Amino acid sequence: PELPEVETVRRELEKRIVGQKIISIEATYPRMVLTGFEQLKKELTGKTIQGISRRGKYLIFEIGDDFRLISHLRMEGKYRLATLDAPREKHDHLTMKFADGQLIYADVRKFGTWELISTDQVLPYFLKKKIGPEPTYEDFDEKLFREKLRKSTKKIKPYLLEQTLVAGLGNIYVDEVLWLAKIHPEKETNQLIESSIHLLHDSIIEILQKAIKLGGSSALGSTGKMQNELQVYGKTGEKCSRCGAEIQKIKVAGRGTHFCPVCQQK
DNA sequence: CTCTTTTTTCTCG
DNA sequence: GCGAGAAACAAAGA
Ligand SMILES: [Zn+2]
Repeated sequence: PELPEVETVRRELEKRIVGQKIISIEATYPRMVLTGFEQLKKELTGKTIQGISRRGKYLIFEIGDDFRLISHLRMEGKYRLATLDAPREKHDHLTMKFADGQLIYADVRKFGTWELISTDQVLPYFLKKKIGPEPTYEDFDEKLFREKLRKSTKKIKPYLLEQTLVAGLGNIYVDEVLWLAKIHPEKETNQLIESSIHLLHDSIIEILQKAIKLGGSSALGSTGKMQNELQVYGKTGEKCSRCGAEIQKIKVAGRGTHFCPVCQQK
């Protein structure tokens, strides 16, 4: 789950669970609640879900007057809305039970996290994480982006993955964006010229907007269509749609990295 | 059997 | 401060 998938889950949850009173909460893996599971159970039992927001790849449940449950799905987390009599599945860890169904969180690798904080702690929480701007025309200012790139000698793919230039890209969309903007993932950012930075900035907004519209790439979220539009990620050895070269895969700062060697000149 | 592969945040030098 | 590497964890493939 990168930002488009997290947004897809957000929208689905907004439609289905807003207004629901939480009747009980149970955990088979309480250690993934970083603020303390029994504390969360005591605070949130009986409260009503008022909204669901998102910041970068983080989901934010708005519960009761002043609670915010910040949920990160990391690599494999999945939510589903199930009947109250639904059978347990192996990697289910937490559930919020409502009167007419339950929201279950599963995560094979156990990396995902829940943290309960108050409303007035949300903005500080994200400042402390140093998360950069949302990828929208309004919030993602190209001028600061350009200045940050000009001053760094980091490589472009790992710098984009830091979430500090702009929030929301992970391995799939970083590789897709760099192919679309014709930039090689190992390019040192201080080597990018103004026109390439402008194409990169717009391509980040466009590609994530597109992915959100198509319901993300593939429980909640499972209906996505963006996977059918990927041009490079997981396409090793297939032909680039623009130039016909084979897509290559290399390792860049520990991550699998897919690119077209003609279109993305080193 | 071993090794590699698949978001965030740490240690190490 | 930096980058390289790895850990947190589970499972599948070679
Ligand atoms: Zn190409």
